[PDB]
Amino acid sequence: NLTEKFLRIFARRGKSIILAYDHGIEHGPADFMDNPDSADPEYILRLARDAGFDGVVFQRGIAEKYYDGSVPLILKLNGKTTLYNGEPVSVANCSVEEAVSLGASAVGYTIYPGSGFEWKMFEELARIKRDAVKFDLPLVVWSYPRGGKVVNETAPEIVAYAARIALELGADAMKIKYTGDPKTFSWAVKVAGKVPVLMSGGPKTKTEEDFLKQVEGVLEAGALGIAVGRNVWQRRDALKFARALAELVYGG
Amino acid sequence: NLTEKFLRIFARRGKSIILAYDHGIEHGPADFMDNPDSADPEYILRLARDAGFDGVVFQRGIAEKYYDGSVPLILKLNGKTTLYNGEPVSVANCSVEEAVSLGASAVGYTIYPGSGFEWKMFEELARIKRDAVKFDLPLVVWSYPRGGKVVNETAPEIVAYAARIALELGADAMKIKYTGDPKTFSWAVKVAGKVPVLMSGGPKTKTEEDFLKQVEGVLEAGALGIAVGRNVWQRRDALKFARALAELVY
Amino acid sequence: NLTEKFLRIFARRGKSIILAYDHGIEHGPADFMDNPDSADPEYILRLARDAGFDGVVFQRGIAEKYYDGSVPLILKLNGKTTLYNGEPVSVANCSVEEAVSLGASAVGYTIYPGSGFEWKMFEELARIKRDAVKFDLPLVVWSYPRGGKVVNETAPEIVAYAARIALELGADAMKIKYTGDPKTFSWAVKVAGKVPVLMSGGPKTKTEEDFLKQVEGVLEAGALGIAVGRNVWQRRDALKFARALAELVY
Amino acid sequence: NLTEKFLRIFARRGKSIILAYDHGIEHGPADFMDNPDSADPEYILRLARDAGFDGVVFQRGIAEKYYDGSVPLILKLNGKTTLYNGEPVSVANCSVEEAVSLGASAVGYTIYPGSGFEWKMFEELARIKRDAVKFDLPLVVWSYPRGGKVVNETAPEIVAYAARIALELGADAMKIKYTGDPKTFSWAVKVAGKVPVLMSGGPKTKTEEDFLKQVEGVLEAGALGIAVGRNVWQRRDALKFARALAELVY
Amino acid sequence: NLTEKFLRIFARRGKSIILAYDHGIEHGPADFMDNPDSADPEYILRLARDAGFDGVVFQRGIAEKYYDGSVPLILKLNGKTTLYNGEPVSVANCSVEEAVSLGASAVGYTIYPGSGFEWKMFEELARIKRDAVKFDLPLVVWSYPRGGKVVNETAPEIVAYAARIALELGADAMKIKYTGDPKTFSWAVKVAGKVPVLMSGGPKTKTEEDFLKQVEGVLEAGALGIAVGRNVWQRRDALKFARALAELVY
Repeated sequence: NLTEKFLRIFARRGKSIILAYDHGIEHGPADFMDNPDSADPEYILRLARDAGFDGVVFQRGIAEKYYDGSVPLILKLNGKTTLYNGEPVSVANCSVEEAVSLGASAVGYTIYPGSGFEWKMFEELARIKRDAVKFDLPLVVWSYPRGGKVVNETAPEIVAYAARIALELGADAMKIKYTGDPKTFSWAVKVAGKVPVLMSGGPKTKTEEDFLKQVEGVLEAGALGIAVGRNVWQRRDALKFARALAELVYGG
Repeated sequence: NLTEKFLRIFARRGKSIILAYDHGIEHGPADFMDNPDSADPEYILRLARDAGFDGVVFQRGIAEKYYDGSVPLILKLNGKTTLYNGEPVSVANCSVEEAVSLGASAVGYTIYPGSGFEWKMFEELARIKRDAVKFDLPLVVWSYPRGGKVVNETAPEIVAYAARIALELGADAMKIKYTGDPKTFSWAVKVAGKVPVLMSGGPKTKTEEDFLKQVEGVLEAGALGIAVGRNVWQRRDALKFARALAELVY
Repeated sequence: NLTEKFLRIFARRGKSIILAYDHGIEHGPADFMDNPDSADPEYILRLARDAGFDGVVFQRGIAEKYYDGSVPLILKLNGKTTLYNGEPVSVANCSVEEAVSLGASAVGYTIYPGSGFEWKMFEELARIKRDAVKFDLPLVVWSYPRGGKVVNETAPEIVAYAARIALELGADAMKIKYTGDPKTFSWAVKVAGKVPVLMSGGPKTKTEEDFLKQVEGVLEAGALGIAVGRNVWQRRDALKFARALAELVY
Repeated sequence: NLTEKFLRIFARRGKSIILAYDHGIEHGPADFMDNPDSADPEYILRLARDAGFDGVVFQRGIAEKYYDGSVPLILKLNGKTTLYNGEPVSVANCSVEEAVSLGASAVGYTIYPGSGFEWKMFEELARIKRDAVKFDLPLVVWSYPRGGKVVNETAPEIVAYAARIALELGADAMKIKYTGDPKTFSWAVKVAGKVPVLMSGGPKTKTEEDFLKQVEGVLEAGALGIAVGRNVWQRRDALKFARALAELVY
Repeated sequence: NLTEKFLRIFARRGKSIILAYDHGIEHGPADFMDNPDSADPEYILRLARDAGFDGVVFQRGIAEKYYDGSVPLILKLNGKTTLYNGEPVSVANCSVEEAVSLGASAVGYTIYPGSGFEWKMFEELARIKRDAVKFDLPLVVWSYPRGGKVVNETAPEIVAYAARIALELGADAMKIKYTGDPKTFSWAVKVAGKVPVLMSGGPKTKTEEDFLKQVEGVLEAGALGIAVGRNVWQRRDALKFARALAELVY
């Protein structure tokens, strides 16, 4: 049972905080400027360890050059850029077998339900899923409806659709966007059934209290925890705020 | 003879009812709200068992997390969403070999004849058919003409085309849309020849009686039975209505 | 020499009549209504045997469910529908190895020279040809220029091009459309060289004598014979007319 | 060194004349009418033999049915038609391994640099080149920039780009269009380096003297020789003229 | 550690100069006219060794026909032409296994982040990276954002994105465009982390001092060095200027 394996490694305290760090390919380095140490993967590993978080998310190149075994790794297999203008598509740049060789405890893959290329990602995810089972690595699916008929990615019905597709296609855990309130988010959590749900972090909020309030709602809705990037490492008080998130999530 | 195998497993009584549950990927969970337990695959397996139905249809993810061997399983290999806007296409997210491993007694695959991508699904179906034969699992084809010159999906000439194509491509059983009357639907059943036909369920009808009359016509036309989803599990009286169907079909 | 094998099996008397029955996927069942028994493949095999024809053409599904070894079989590997609107393309839904398993004495494949997808069909034919040689099954190519710059499919120069392409790509026998006169059709036959040419039957003619006169012209032009579908099985005097064709051709 | 092998087989006298005969697929049979024997591949082999030429170029189908080992063979692996209207593309209809079995001493492949599909042919050529090395058969590249920014294909800078691309991708010999003058053609020859260059024949010229003048310029420019089709076999005095070309070139 | 192997072979003195020579396919031979010996790969090898440079970059054809082991070789696996008008895409014409056979010490591959085909190059780069690791050959990525939202290829934010992408995808070393000042270029170097950066050379500058000042900025920003093509071999004083570059960099 790969969901059970995921919970043992990444949620030993009953809830989970993952520090996401695929931003270098997805958005590029501009956002690293507010807190420049954030461009150094070594800083990121130290932050996760010092805040007592459960894991980090790296692309293959960062894992090969920097990963040191100090915190559990989710190897994010696909990536795309914001420079791209076509229908949303993100293809694998790494195999599951290679992810095992790089020290990963799980693999990650993004889908964009609704995209004109939704079929390309479903076809490839099928091969990745089959390999994840073969190598006994849990599959974490980032489910982000985008393209086609999608006009509001945080609409209650779109987030609940995101959650259900990830379950149907074989995710062992998933990452989805927050709706902005615990009632509607609790429906997304419910339709995901046995597969745990992590809140996607998002752009840096206006105040720390805005983000902590969103986290409180996610937990109230029955989610497993958060996968946070910018709202930790883009802050100059990254470590102090990370430790406040830990107390909210693990203590609450 | 995989048609004979299909009939032994899914139609021991001479007719068949399958509980379809691929909705979560195909349409998303919005329809689960009317009867909120319908979002729970465990609740769906109990309903099939308790109503005395022949089978359930799950995608790979639901089968892996929830299937427990209690009712025969058709593993639906491909899936698409209603968020998608392009030419109709649905690709396999699971192999026949993996279906066998998940406890399947048959495999399912949707084609959309007429689509700009009709070739992509015929190409994949060729591989799935070869594997279904190799692993001795019957192939059930959902045949839904869509795109291209198709305007009315329930027109008699379109449903008959859907049925003939499924036979020509190697289906051991098929699922097609009802025409709305037994005479035209009997032509589709005829052109399917030795391959049995199941009626696709469709959106929840205005009354329970509206659906019962549809099923009556389907049986009069010589079809094997029904593959029903929403017209059972979207109802708050799901089990009661499911037992009325069983009495009708069997 | 796979042409020699083809002639031994399908042209023992020196000329050939093949009964074509891929119409269920290519056009759908609409035309079967004229002579309803034509929707039953069992009836098709009976017609072929009782007229003394040389072979039949089936898709994999039909061959799997109905072929009984009583008349030599050409297994048609690709198929498309008329519901499709894109640039013309037809992909294989069956392999040569599977055709051998179903009892085929030859395999068939359609190309559409000029299509925006002409590359896709040439790439797949290459794989099929290689397999046909490996399994020692003659390859019969239906050569139907369509799409791109093709405006009149029965123009003398288009039919000659169709014939030559089939030869160049490795056809062991071919099937092309009639130009409507023996002089221009004799040029298509000449440019096909050592590869024998079968006339494509086409839509049902206004009278039986119109079709017989086409056949007379085809034989005058030096063609091996005819692959006929509708002009036999769409008629209620199917057997009687089939015997008249056998009289003329043999 | 596959260039040295190519020269030993196809240029024993120091220069080369290759009789090209892929016209049947590339342009169709219309041009065979002037000298009707040109439609017959046997006549082509006799002509190359009687004239003392170095080789012939056949597609796989012609080689399989007609090639008799009497003159060295280049097997042209890819082919497209003039009926096709999309971005220029020509895919392989035969493998290198199959070419070896059919008696080829070399393989041929066309690229269209600048095409929207240039990537598709470069991707396939990589596979063909790897196999050419594996089977020890020289690779002859027909380099014909077409599509994209290309307008006039005989412009000096386009023909030089054509020659350089063929060298860079791994050609052991190449075939390119003439610029119409020896000075610009010699720059194409220079940037091709160690890889020898054959002039592409082109449409039949107004007079025999026009063609002979072109050949004189190609030789002055330092090319290896010519790959001639129409300008030999489209003539009623084909053998007489072919013998005059032999006297000039050798 | 393949970065360490790259540094040992191509940067033994602590900084690196590579002589790039994929121009023949990427741009064509027009530029070779200014200094005509530049069309001859033997001249390019002699130039790199006489100037004391660390390496040369060749496509497969040039390496097969001309490489002699005299200077370390980076085999550039993909290539496209300027004749092409679509969304930027460049596909492999050679495998890592073949590059090993041709004497390569590293392999090169270009990506165009932002292109409508960015996925096609990421998917291929995945297989190349896997093979680079298997055969123990460093992977050098040319990262040139182009297409999509990219409108200024030398903007600070774009060159930093180029560098970061190459790190994320598995490059052991990278080549990117200069921003025009050392402060913004040092941010690109920083975000590349442990992966060394080479400056892409570009079109011939108006003066030698314009290029020398760029190279001075590059070194000030902390880059490993330069991969120069035109700004050396397009000059009539190629060797003199190459020796001045070496004095500055080493």
